[PDB]
Amino acid sequence: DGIHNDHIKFLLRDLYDGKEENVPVIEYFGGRILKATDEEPDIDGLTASRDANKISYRLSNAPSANLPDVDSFMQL
Repeated sequence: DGIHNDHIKFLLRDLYDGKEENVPVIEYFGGRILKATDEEPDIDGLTASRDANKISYRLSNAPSANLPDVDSFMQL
């Protein structure tokens, strides 16, 4: 603990001005996010739509074989 806190304190004083307010905050400390400058779904077989009520994701019903990841699909 001590060795972690001397680090946050070292780190605060060094890049935050002692200002605890200058420290970003998140919901839960997990993975990082890849911020999109686009934010537009350029994916095959997938169509994307949205109101302020509902975001619609529909995968193609084409017999043909093309679809996004199981990974990409769970990012979105």
